[PDB]
Amino acid sequence: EKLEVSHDADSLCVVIEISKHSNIKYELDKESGALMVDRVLYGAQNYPANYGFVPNTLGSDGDPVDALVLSDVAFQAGSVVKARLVGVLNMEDESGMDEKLIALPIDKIDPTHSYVKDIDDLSKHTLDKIKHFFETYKDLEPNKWVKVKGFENKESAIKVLEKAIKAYQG
Amino acid sequence: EKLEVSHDADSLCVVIEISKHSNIKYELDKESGALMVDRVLYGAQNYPANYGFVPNTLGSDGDPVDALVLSDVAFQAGSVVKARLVGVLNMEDESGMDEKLIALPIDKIDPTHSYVKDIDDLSKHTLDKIKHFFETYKDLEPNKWVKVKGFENKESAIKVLEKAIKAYQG
Amino acid sequence: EKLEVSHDADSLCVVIEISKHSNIKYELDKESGALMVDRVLYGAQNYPANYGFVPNTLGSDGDPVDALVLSDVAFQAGSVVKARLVGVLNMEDESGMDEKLIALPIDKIDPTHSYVKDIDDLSKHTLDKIKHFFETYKDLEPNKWVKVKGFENKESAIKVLEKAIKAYQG
Amino acid sequence: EKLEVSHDADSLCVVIEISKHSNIKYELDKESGALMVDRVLYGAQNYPANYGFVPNTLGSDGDPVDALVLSDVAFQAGSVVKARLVGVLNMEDESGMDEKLIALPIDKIDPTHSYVKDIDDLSKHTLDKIKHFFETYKDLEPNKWVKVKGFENKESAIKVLEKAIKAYQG
Amino acid sequence: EKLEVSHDADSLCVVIEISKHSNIKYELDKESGALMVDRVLYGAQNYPANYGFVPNTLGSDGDPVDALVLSDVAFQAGSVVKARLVGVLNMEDESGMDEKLIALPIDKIDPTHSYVKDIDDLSKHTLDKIKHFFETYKDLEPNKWVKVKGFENKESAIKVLEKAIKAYQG
Amino acid sequence: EKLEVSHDADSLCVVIEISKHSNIKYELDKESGALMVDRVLYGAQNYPANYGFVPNTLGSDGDPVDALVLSDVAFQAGSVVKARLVGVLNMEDESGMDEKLIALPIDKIDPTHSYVKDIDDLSKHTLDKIKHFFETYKDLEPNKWVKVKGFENKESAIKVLEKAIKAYQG
Repeated sequence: EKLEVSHDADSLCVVIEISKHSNIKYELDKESGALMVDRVLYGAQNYPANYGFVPNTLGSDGDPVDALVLSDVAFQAGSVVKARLVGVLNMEDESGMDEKLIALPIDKIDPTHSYVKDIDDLSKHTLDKIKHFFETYKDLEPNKWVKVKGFENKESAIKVLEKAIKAYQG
Repeated sequence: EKLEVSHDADSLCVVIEISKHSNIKYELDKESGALMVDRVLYGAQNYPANYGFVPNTLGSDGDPVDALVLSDVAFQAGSVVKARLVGVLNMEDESGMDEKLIALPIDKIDPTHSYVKDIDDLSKHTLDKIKHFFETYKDLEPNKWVKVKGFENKESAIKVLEKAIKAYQG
Repeated sequence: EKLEVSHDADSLCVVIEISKHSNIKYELDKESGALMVDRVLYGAQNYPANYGFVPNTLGSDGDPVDALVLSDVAFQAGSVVKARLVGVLNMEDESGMDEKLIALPIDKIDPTHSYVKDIDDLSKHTLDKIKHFFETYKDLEPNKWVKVKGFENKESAIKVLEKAIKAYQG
Repeated sequence: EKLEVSHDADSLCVVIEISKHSNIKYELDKESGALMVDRVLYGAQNYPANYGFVPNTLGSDGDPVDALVLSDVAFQAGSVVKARLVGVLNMEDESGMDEKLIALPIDKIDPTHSYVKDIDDLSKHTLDKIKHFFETYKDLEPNKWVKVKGFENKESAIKVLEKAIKAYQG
Repeated sequence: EKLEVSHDADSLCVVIEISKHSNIKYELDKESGALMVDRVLYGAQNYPANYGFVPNTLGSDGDPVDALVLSDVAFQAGSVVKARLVGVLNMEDESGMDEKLIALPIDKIDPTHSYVKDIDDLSKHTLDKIKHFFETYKDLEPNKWVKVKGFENKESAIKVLEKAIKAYQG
Repeated sequence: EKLEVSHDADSLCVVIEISKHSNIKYELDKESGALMVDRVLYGAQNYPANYGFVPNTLGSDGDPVDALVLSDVAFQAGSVVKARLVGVLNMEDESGMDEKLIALPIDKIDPTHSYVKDIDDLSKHTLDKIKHFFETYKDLEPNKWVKVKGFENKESAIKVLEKAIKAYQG
């Protein structure tokens, strides 16, 4: 399946593994292309946005860099969406430092938030909800935890992405 | 509207103001009978059960004692359901000590959890989810907070209810 | 609340107590106007249509004559809808002979099935689903049962309605 | 039921008759307090926001002034929400000139769009969707039509509201 | 993935890319088999039916002939459904003449509309909704438009299909 | 796609073809990996749990042994979930004797029912609903029927699974 990849920070594709408002976390097994049921959120929570990963990249944890795709609608898990970066969320968990790219679907797809140029263009409310979600969505999971540092603009996200792309190429 | 009340701990009625899986907290204005939109949860959360109150009772905060109605389905806000007590959840918030009765719809209505005789019959998972919800659903709300103490069996809940009924009668 | 009633067989109003696709059966307490949670279907079923009753009428069981409002959408329980009769479903349960009027919302409201003039205009599939639902939705409920006889055209339904209206007037 | 009214442009209450994403248009019969099913949208559409009316006011068409309550969530029809004005949408239909207030729930309820101070703060996308909805949601309804003029800021909306309040008082 | 194709006008398979009531338009990348997020409807609309394409065919626009699968339920995007033709919808857009086959799932799958033998058997309401959807679902999309001509019976649809099958074979 | 299989009775994987509460029965075509729409339930019913099959096994009917995955949430059709056995449901249909494994997702995925060690740990209500579903979900389907025998503990299910695994290996 996965063989297409576009890596432009303003036209990079994200593979949705989790849909917005969903409490079921899926994970794609690149070899089988099979959508795996990784887990069901322990608490009365649900993802604040569409969750996925950028293919052909290597993040800090050995897996392709993760990315959250913000929008009013929830994309189907297993679907792919061309998006653009606007920032990045830095946090720390039991495994180590974790980086999560903040993206929005490209305008030719969905222009509801075309006005969002950088991380600071997203409303305060949304950022707090997302940050609070990650800071607590693993509270009830034994020997698991998260400590959110904060967000960083688009320029910072591009570097995370580019570094993740090179790591996969060598 | 509200004029019917049954107060038996095994056949008391609860007025649903919030449906399960909903992130919108409603509140009934007894005088108008109008379903009021109290607030939309700040975080990416949703109620772990149906939320309502027992009419003709007076809780610690001056309002009718609150009660959570557990079940697999979500009841419509504004609807009334005959339930039975199985326990009570004790917590503390910015306003003071808060008590929330834990109930289940009576069997002639829905017998999915008829096997649940006491608080300890509910699975550990469910109790942790409910407790975690209340312990965090007000994190992002300025000058608001909650500090959950724990659960107490049915015998303890009956006393809370009976005390709440007498307080309203005098 | 309830004080408005229109009784024309082609413009009679139905008070929705159950929405289509819902497994939760509500019942309106005319005195309180409170939407009561009567029960949650024991089996893996859901109503094949919107369920309600015609106000100011007296059916065979002492309660206002029941009526099913067919349409593609599900109406909110507690809402009222002006409909027109097209037939009636005759069945027998533990309480006795039961009659359920088959109606459709008036065209100025929803004209999706304006072509349905009589019971025989509804597709075979829909009629079997509705009949099968009632014939089994009470299988798991102790000491409760249903034995569906069949459907009868519009002319037959009008007589059921008119008889139900007179019974309430005297 | 309806007896409470707050009329401050920044704390006025709206009675929701239609929930966001719903294709079923409800209408409240003030006398009965009964939620009436006015109609089901003829086309493959759904309201771009929560639709309701401000009580104790008299709009251009003889009924209480209408108002759209924008938010990410859909409020239950029949519920009441304290909101604040940010603008107004002017249009023309078969009945005459129609005015629809554009509002947002007050922050103590839902602060997702607290940053929206005036009509021009809402994204272009949202305004076009709302305008396009009204400009076409009545295309298939015989002898019915709409011709949207445009939006007007908050200062303009306040005057519409205040004029609607006085009209009801005399 | 795609290697199975049945081409009988009464047993041809359609690959669902869009589910009924959905506002998210997906598109399958035959090479990757990856479900692509093509776009989110600009207006407050949603598809009047399941949308997909017939594999191993070549339509007027160079892509496999499109087909709408009508039914009461919404099929999951990426799923395949054996259907039968009943007509075809002719329209014109910025790209040129567009043809969209009107189909229904075969009876051994879903017999709700088995009575529909030809395009004229579908209710007027449904046809107008579908036609109105296409005539306006691209209004807000810059440099894009649609001008619906009308529907044509089953005999006409078979010719469109057969012509689309031959075009792919040579 | 399908090439991964784990066969431990406490860590065996199930390929979800039907999600809980869904009335649409999907079936995976192992060769194409295409999710096929097998049928839409004739009656007003919906699956009491997630339905799927264990890959690399051969059941009594020539197809991989079937298994129901119980949980509070509905898994997406086409997704895979690691589960554990707790029992088996024996029934008879027009094709012959049918066996359906009763499983629960492994705890590292979803521990809501970790307390369920054997078939007898599941509530009576749930078992009756599941049994009643299968005993009637094919009533309206011509020349099709089911006659449920009953449930059998985990030890019995393991033998069914192991026998199904060997049958596929030779």
